Amino acid sequence: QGASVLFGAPGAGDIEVFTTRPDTLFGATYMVLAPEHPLVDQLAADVWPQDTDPRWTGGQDSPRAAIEQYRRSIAAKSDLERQENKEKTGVFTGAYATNPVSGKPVPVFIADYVLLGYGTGAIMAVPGHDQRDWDFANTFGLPVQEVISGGDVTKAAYTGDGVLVNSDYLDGLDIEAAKVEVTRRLVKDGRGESR
Repeated sequence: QGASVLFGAPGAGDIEVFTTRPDTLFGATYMVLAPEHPLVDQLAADVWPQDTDPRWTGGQDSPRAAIEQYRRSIAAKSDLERQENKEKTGVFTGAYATNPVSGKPVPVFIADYVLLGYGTGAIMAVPGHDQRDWDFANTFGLPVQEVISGGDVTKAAYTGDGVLVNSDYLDGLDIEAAKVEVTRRLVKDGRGESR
């Protein structure tokens, strides 16, 4: 029903996520990793790229500084404290992963509501069609992309039924067919499997 999805990160191997909505993969506009994720240190960019939003930096000079300050601000928090967090916190790593189907860049964030041990340690965020993502995106200014017609993503995530849009060669497909097509492409390209 769902899918495991591998996002390529330059020079650092793969970031694995699990999603129940592989059909929304063209709508993934960012990734969120657990702050303790083993790849975070390698992903940290030398400088903030020009597309960095000042709400993503913690006010720090560099990705490394933002990451180590964030890690310290959350080190004491319990694991339910983190996962049910009503406040959205996080920082940008500077890094971009490759969308395994569309090939587009996906900025990589860390945030304490993602935890090691309770899942893959990374999620793919589709704010257009996942309310939790919509709220996190809303506080930081992350992009919000509609890929399922039928709602209004400027106001809230659309979790209902509709056909695919803004999804290249998936355009017009039913959600159930798009789920399979994305899974089969991942399998064929060695970038995931059904789960």
